[PDB]
Amino acid sequence: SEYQDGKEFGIGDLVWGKIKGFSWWPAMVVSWKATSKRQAMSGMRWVQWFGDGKFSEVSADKLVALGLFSQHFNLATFNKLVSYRKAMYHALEKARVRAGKTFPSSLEDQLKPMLEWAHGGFKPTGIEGLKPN
Ligand SMILES: C[C@H](O)CN(C[C@H](C)O)C[C@H](C)O
Repeated sequence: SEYQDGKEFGIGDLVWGKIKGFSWWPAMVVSWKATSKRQAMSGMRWVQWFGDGKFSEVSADKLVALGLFSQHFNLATFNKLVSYRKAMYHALEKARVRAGKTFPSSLEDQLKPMLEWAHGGFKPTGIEGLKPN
């Protein structure tokens, strides 16, 4: 059906997506029917960006699994842009729920254990616990 071109990533997958002149940003792969636009060209994936809920058509080669977290987390962007910090909250919150993970109980101070768990490699489940369903 949709996204049957050999290439990686399917609907529901949490991803890092790279847009021109922007840091890697966290996203979720969605089906084209959620975007009110059009089917993705073969080799592309529709994604919805965490933090602003906007849709983009991105090459499957400009996406990586959000579980590869420390490799694409941009510490400088996290320090400069409040939107990037917001996007990290919603993205990692979704990772938490899927993982079966919970954290003891502000924004910075809520991010802290989420960031550490993500940077540390999503323990104990590892990246397998970020899958959809
Ligand atoms: C979170 C905000 O949408 C930031 N990016 C800039 C965009 C051009 O508005 C987009 C994408 C998430 O990389």
